[PDB]
Amino acid sequence: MSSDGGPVLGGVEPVGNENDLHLVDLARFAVTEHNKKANSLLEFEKLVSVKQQVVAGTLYYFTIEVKEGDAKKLYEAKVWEKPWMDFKELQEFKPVDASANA
Repeated sequence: MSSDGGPVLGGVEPVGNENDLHLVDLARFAVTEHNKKANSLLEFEKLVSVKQQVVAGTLYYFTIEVKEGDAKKLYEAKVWEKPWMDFKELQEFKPVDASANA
């Protein structure tokens, strides 16, 4: 006995458990989509975790790791899907190699 209101009450929530086929789909999708317009470049190894943010839709910060060429690191796969209209579109899945501040 325990239930009241949706399992949502905030934003930026940590998650993971590849057990969620959907979650992985996003990360695995990124590498794919990317390999499409990039004719491939790296080799996805697996998924570490994934977050979720609420805004103009449904955002998820996937933190997977892939071995690029002769290297290995983690790429932040960010996807934006919409249930109200069952949609989705890869935003970018990379460790974001850039440093700035203003």
